[PDB]
Amino acid sequence: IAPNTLSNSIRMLGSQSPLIQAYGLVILQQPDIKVNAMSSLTNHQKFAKANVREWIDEYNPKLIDLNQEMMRYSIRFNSYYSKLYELAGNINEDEQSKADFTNAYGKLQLQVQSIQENMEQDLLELNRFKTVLDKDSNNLSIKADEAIKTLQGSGDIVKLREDIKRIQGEIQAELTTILNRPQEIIKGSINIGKQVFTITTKTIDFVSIGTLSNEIVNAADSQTREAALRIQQKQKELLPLIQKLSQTEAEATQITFVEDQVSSFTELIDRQITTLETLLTDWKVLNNNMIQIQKNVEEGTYTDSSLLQKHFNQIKKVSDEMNKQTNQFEDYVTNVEVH
Repeated sequence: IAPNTLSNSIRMLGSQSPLIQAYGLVILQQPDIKVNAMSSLTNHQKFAKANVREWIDEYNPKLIDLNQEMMRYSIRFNSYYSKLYELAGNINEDEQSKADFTNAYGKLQLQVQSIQENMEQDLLELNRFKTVLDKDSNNLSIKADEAIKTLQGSGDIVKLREDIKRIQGEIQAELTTILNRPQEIIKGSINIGKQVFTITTKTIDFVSIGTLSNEIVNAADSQTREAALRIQQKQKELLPLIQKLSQTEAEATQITFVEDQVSSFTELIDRQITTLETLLTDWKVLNNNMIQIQKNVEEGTYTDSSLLQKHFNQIKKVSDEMNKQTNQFEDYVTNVEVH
């Protein structure tokens, strides 16, 4: 049993969370729109908003609950460690101690079992949502492409559209890189902004991730700061591209935003669900390993109790790291705020 059994999935589920909350609020806040060139657009947008709220109301808090469960397990385990380490060393010294260790260790394995089963249920329910969302986004992307091709007159609008999407993707990735870096103290803020463009008339709304907090923009960590500066620049690059597209065909802009916003959020949801699957795959390895220790104690394999103490310590190292990462998770979803 490696101290690294559970990799970095617990932490990453936390650090992924503020970006998902931001890209979600962008969808909620982009205004309800009708476009004659794509009459399905209104309904696709309806679905997108309802999906985001489903994630807020129903799904995201499963992840929060899981995390609390793994934290409380690690607290419990750590609280019993010294006495159970001592029992482990005495399993052959007296048949009653062997009883007492197998009883308590067994309860802790049951608790680990119980978290595994909650995880498994969570993931079944989360993949039902992922199925709907992934389909919704792809339907919308397909009808967007089709409406745009009807707008495009006599290569202009496609090129602009692509460049706007390219830059939005580069922003998304830089933001991810920021949230992936080691923060000693986990703190900051992502604000969502609204911009308006004027054509002839009429006005065009553009909601997006706007300003990042002082903690990020002036981070001591040069990779974080530099990534924050690049975001600032790319945000400004969007602005002539959007005016050009909008003045050429305004509905192409309004379609472009909705489809790009939903696709971002969808990508981030997918990645977070994948991260949970990896956590489950690894948690199963831990639990199995724990069950084998159990079986070998009962079958009498530990004729040398110090080898059981060595294995019990290995599990302590995993407990400690679980406590570390669940606390990080909690910090990310508490202290990196989104408005």
